Amino acid sequence: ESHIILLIQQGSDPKTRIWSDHCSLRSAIEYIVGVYQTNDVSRFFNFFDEIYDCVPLVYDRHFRAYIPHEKQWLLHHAQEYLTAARKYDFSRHCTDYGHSYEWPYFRSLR
Amino acid sequence: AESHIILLIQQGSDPKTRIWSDHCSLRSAIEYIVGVYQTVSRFFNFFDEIYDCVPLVYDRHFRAYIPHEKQWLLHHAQEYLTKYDFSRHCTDYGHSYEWPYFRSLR
Repeated sequence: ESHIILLIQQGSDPKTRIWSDHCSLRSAIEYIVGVYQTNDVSRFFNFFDEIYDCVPLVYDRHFRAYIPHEKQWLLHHAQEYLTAARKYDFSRHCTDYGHSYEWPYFRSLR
Repeated sequence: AESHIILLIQQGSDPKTRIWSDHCSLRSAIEYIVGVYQTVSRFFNFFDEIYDCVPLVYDRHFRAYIPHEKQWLLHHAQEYLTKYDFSRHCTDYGHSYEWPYFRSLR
């Protein structure tokens, strides 16, 4: 029952907003990396830092609520993900579910 | 203040139509979702055509967002009343730096 939502805003204009939901932290990291690869590591963190706003929300099983984190929180996890391995399109793999009907919170209400 | 509401919106079946709005009060979220409709029995059909809408309501103590079903925003929009540009007034802030949670840890 892991669920992570990324509130992404590409530029200073809120018109560029898009959100992604994933079933695990690895899926969230693989998503944002796959977004950068729609066109190096250090150049990737250049791309990540250029994102105007990106606040992750992680779901808590017991409290049944989403914990907000800073943009730096996803930086640290993405950093250690890339160590163990050895126009941008933000809709690429931007969801592991078809509808919020499938999210862990809404399934528990049945 | 410490009141924040996030609307996770997906217009069509394709997740490319995803957009999220954040507001400082429940009234602002309702006024926003009404403002996008006008860009009144047809308002029900507009809101029902939205493929997915998850309101996230912030709790000041627990410092977490409470997920709600789409009907929770519909019912509050109904009380307020007694193609579409979902970017119109879609934020009461300029950055999440101004949100109540991120102001709380200062």
